[PDB]
Amino acid sequence: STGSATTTPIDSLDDAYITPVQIGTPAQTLNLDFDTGSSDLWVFSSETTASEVDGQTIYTPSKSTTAKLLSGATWSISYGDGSSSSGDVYTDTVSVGGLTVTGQAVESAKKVSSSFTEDSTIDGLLGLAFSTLNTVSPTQQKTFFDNAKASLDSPVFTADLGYHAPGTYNFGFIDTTAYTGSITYTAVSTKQGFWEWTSTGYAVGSGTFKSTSIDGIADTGTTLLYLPATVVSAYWAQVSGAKSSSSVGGYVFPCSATLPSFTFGVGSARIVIPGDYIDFGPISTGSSSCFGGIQSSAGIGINIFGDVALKAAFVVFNGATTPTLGFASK
Repeated sequence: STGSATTTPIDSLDDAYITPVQIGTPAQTLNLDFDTGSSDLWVFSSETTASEVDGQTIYTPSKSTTAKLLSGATWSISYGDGSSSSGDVYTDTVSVGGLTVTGQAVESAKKVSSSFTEDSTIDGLLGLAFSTLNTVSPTQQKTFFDNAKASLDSPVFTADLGYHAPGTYNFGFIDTTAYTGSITYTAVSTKQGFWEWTSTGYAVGSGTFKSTSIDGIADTGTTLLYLPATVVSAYWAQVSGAKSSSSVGGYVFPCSATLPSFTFGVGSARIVIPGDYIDFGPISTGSSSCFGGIQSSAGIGINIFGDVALKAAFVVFNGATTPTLGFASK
């Protein structure tokens, strides 16, 4: 089997991408944030505290003839940005782009943190990291991909995120018309539960490529590119007037600037992020200070190849017995 679904930016900045997901019988379609940095499929629901729902579409398990409460199971998650959610668990039928999994754990939120309530466009998350990170207790549950992978034509999914435009998540096949050149594959460590890999270095604009190992994670659920402070300083030094602002929370730059590109290495291959992809717009409405799309990871503990980087590539998440990642230009 295969599946193919369009993923759409939630706003004009590509802050996140939403993909429609069918849950239950009859289907209830919710728009979920596919997140290769986490491993829970959780949704706003009829059980979510009413004051914490503000415009999201909810899953109502009592209206699904295939829903079954997973007795005794609870979940609770905290994300790298400080947000969180928790609740109970059903199993139900879940379909993405024509690919159907029966008995998928659907984690129904009883509580969500304010950042989720305040984003009416995201009805939940669909985790695509390794199932070892799934938070369901006392019996950990499998991700949608893990449940589907034996049925897929090939045990892969691909992320083809758009810049200011829709893109595609495919399951079970590699669309050879969706990228240019060849896909360069690179090793993955699953020791932390992430799609963790080592970039071979970087360049700023038309500058020389610096060969240096940068360990980080491919994370569709993180908006920006978080890299070591040395690399980030080298980038922003090429933008007149850019500076790190402690009060704003990162590098800002004059909105009048033209940003240079940023290149990252995948083996001997090179992925070029155009400068425009690094512009996240005014820090507040009407400001002439703009927020940068490349930021320091120093306060995180891990480098994160988020959407800024991934949207410049066609990305293969190869879930073979020994997983690997593939990157192509497009």
